[PDB]
Amino acid sequence: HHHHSSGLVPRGSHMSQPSILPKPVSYTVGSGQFVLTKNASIFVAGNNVGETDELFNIGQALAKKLNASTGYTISVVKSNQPTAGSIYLTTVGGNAALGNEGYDLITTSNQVTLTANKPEGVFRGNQTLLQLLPAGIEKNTVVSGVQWVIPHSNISDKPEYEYRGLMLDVARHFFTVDEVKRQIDLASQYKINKFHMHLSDDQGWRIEIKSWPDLIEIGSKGQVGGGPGGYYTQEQFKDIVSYAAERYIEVIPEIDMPGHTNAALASYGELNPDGKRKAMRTDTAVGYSTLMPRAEITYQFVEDVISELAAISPSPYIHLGGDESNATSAADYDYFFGRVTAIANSYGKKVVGWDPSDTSSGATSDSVLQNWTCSASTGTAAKAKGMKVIVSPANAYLDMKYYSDSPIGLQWRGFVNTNRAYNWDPTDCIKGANIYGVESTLWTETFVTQDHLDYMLYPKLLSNAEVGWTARGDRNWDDFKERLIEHTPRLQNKGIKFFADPIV
Ligand SMILES: CC(=O)N[C@H]1/C(=N/OC(=O)Nc2ccccc2)O[C@H](CO)[C@H](O)[C@@H]1O
Repeated sequence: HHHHSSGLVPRGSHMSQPSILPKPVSYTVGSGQFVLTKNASIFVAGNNVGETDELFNIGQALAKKLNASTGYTISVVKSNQPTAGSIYLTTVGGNAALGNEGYDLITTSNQVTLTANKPEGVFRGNQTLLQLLPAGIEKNTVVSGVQWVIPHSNISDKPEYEYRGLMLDVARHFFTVDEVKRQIDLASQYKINKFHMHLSDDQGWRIEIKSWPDLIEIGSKGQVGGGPGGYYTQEQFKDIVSYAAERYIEVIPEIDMPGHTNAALASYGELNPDGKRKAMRTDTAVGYSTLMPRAEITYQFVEDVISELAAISPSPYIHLGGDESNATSAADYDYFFGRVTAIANSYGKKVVGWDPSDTSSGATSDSVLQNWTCSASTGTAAKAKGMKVIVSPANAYLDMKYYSDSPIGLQWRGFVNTNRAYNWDPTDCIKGANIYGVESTLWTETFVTQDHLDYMLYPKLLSNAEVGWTARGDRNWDDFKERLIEHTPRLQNKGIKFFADPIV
């Protein structure tokens, strides 16, 4: 047999017809169609009144999206007796083999029925439902001249990996609550279910800590390149968490330590050996900063930060970073990371950390390794200790330029086009591990505007999202590429300022 790899498309990027991404476990189409009309209602029914109430909220979220593009005023009804023309969302009789996020979605001429095990699965299935309707449905303003049809179809679906995440770096350049919510919303439509906020680094500190107010008064006042920076109040952070929770997205906050800490060191002189505040940094160097690993004030500082963050962050996880502590000795790093893990655990939080944090003698089997290095030796400790692993290989470093000539992005992991972001498997990064899942990391050294974020995340994130959701056996670039071409108008309709990748 004859095989080939993909080159660029001749004559430039290519960038009744559903466009499901990520690819579902099964999808068949039959004769006939459902028509969504102005008289449609969404019916919801759970196994008890509390569950029905939860489904009702999910239903209203779906109605909101449908109403924006159709111009209808679809409303939601608590009833298990849907009427012809209805969408019906239910958890009664879900197929347990599909798990928490799985669902069946069967569209007949008279009715759309989404059957899941849990409300979470209904929400994930609704993302598929939106992709079954015609291009135009994802507009934020009313679209005329499009019949709102869904082909008779049968879908069953569940994720391959439990953790399918996006990290946004808000330290290097700041992004507003509105901007963050928008990225969470867009990502949720592709079944991303985790959002990791990199809230602190050398160039900025972005979360209000009431006990150490100069982290904001001093530490938040800049960013890479000398812009004004910004921060989230604790109320704003709670609002982001709430918005994510409505999309069944867990928010994992990161306070990077003991490295990547210049903003803290610039805020409080007492965190430095000489007692003086560091000058703020607006460059892009990494690796040079460190907390004092053998001073108790360091651990008081960390405890205060963790106490306040834990109080406002419902995720069972806090990310304590641990990357590039090049001004910290191996012995001091081992000791430091063990100490801060104990602090986090005492406040009821399990610790996530970048490699080599798994090597700390103070880690537990409940700690999680975020494996970004993806070398043969990375995560040897994690594996031995039974720690879950989240992979972030080169193919998930979405801040990498698509090509040599990309106008934004870095390139220390090489270029990452839409094909490279697709053509990998989590087992490529690490062998013999309990792989919890994948996280796409959007570092922001070179991204200043919302348009920059859109350009680098789309279509790259779509590739990563499919790697997280769709089983390896059913992933195929030639297939995905053609599906992505078909999906393009939907990106445009959403107002995403995507890159029209010439490999698509
Ligand atoms: C865990 C992690 O990602 N840490 C930092 C970095 N780590 O980047 C490098 O180590 N770069 C590098 C390595 C060798 C040669 C030249 C650059 O990459 C990112 C940009 O992609 C951000 O700067 C992160 O703060």
